[PDB]
Amino acid sequence: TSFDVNKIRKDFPVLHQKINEYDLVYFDNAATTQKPKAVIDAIAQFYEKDNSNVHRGVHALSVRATEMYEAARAKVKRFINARSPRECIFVRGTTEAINLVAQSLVAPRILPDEEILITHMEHHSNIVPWQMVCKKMGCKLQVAPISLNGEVILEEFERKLNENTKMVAINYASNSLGTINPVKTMIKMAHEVGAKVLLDGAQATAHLIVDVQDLDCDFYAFSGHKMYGPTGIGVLWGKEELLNSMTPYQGGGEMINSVSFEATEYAAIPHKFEAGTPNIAGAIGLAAAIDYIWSLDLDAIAEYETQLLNYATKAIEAVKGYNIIGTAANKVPIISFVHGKIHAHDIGTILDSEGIAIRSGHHCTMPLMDFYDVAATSRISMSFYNTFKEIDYCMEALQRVKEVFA
Amino acid sequence: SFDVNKIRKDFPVLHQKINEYDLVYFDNAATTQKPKAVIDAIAQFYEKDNSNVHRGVHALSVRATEMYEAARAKVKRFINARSPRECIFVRGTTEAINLVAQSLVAPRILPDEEILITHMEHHSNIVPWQMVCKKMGCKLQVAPISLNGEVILEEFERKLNENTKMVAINYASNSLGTINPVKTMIKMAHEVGAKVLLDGAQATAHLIVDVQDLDCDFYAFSGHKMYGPTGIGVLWGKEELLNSMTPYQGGGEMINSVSFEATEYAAIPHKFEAGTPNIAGAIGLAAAIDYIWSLDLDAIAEYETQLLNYATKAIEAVKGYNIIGTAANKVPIISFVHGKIHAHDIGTILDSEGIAIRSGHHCTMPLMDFYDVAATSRISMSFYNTFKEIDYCMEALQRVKEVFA
Ligand SMILES: [Zn+2]
Ligand SMILES: [Zn+2]
Repeated sequence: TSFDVNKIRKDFPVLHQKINEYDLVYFDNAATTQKPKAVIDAIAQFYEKDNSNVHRGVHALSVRATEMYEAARAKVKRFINARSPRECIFVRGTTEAINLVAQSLVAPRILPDEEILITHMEHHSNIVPWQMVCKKMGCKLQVAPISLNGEVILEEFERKLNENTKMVAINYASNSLGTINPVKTMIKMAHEVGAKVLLDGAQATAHLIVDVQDLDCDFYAFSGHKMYGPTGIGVLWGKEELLNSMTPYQGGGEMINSVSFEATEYAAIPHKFEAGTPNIAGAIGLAAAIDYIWSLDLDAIAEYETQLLNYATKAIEAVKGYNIIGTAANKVPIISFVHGKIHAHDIGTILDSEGIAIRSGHHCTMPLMDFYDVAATSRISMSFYNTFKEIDYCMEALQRVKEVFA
Repeated sequence: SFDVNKIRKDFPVLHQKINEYDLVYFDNAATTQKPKAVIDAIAQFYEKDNSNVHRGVHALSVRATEMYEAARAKVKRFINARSPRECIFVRGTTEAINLVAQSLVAPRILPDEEILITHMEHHSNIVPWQMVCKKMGCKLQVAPISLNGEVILEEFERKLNENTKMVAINYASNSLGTINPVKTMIKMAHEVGAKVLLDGAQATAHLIVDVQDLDCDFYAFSGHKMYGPTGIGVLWGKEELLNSMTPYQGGGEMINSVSFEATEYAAIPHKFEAGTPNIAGAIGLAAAIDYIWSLDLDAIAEYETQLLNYATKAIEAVKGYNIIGTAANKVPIISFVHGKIHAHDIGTILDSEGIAIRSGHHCTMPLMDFYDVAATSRISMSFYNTFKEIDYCMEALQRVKEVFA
């Protein structure tokens, strides 16, 4: 490979520690990612130099901080190829973004004879908000099936679309399976029946170039902490005409133009959807994460992460006894797997005893676990700072897990 | 006896110039500055411990989860909650109030039933209730204030009736500085069966919070207004009430089980924390609580009262400026007006001399209407401000008078 992972790993202080006698091997990136020094420093510098509240200020630090905050929004626009920064809303995370759409677009409009369509592989954060709407409003949640290899069955997705489908909310890349779904095609199908389409981009945004104009999604949601940025910050993007037509979500300061006891007038987007003091430092840290990603080049990241995924896929199958769940043709670098006798929890615990961090559980996809007739899977989820040597060590530890239960 | 010179060394942002002038940061009611201990706690988390929390098997996840739940426990101690389970992490006071409006009040309140607030509420303790009134048909009632900036208690009591289901009241005012007699008001509200939320966004930086003694049913505050990071705040509520409320946001982490046939929700507090929480913000907030405790809130209050008294006398001695909000009990905030000079010009010219204040409506437009002004200028102080800073501010305010002589 041409990707200088040894140099890149120097940017991530957390990677250089031991877990008892063992080097940390951080293979839990789908749960959250580690941060480069550039992101940590951007947050610290904000508090050390520029901190003040944003908008409607007169003084120098407030003026500086406000332009830094709106500059972060503009960088988000460039990062996802939005038409305008006013379409880019700062939230806590993907979960809040989806709840905002569910309550501000769908709940005030959907009728009892209408439908919301999702896929079987959704994360709970792209299931529960829609279940809440259906319970209150009487509409039906429909679920498009997947095949055993972890791919959406496109013919059945199309069959579940109809003139009553008003909202389609679909996973871009799966945190459990790794599958990258053909979302541009799925969006085109959904638009043919008149539905609006939200993409859950929590995993995809760390690994692929996001272009919301090319995809033609109506909404796009992602989380900063899953893409090398701080916790507590995420983005809801939506088409301007839709966001304008939606009701506000949370109410209070900053999202109004005027408040009286006789009338309240709301602000224009994006501020319409940012109630109260925003997570100013989180937005600035997210902008630093985007700059960091761009400095590595997303094409270079994707080439290397493909090499990691291919190498680990071949290596875990060569260990013998472990079966991969999720073998789609297009994947982000995630491998879920099971053993026919050894419980997922024991795999994860024993791997951690050798410094290796994975996730063993349902990965917030309990309906997927049900589909695969398993209680849990174990999940290796990699990033561009992981290495072939780490993969080798992980496979040696998985062989020792077999030997514990020989 | 308060060693402000030593404390100021903890706040790196204070040590800079705005053009040729030392920064004088008098905008603490908008947001506060952070001590190195808080900045370092956030950086150290990302440098050493970062991982997602709960349901993890590996060392960093276990460490991060213990740190996150320990932060919740520190919040409990900080406000004297009965249990950490009652303490919910949100983005800020605004989100906390929306959560209660949507999860307690909207699913229960009937048309013509009433929500009672005071005239001095911040917009974040007005708009959520207006949203519920518009959708559910209930009625928003407003308890009046007197010209000195105090709640008129007799009229607050008069506005309470058998149909008052929710009372949401300011603890300390970001615009006036007033500290309201919330323990008495809560007793009055409970006599008619109402639940009471306290907006503690300003009070929590300046007073010892004891939710058990106040007997409020909910308490909301923001980390960034009490020396902590942005993006983190707290909703506290009585356990029995939180258990009876519907969830607010839905998704990962706040469930026990999800299927397409049935979804079972987690117990409090996790019931109300959907998706990955702001883990680093909670840890930074715990560092802010530790820092406040290291100074002692009794000592902070004594010194901040000295600052307020000194600045109140000094600005009245300048002549030409009138204080808005002269309550008997105040946090260290002075809003003021001039009869001819616009607030925007006061704030702009003060900033030209390095002095950071706020000139505007302070998210209390109905208060501005009550006082028949469009805006006020606001000095809002913290324990790292000094008498010399106050002197310089007043000299700058005299120069403003001379600009428009
Ligand atoms: Zn406002
Ligand atoms: Zn979950």
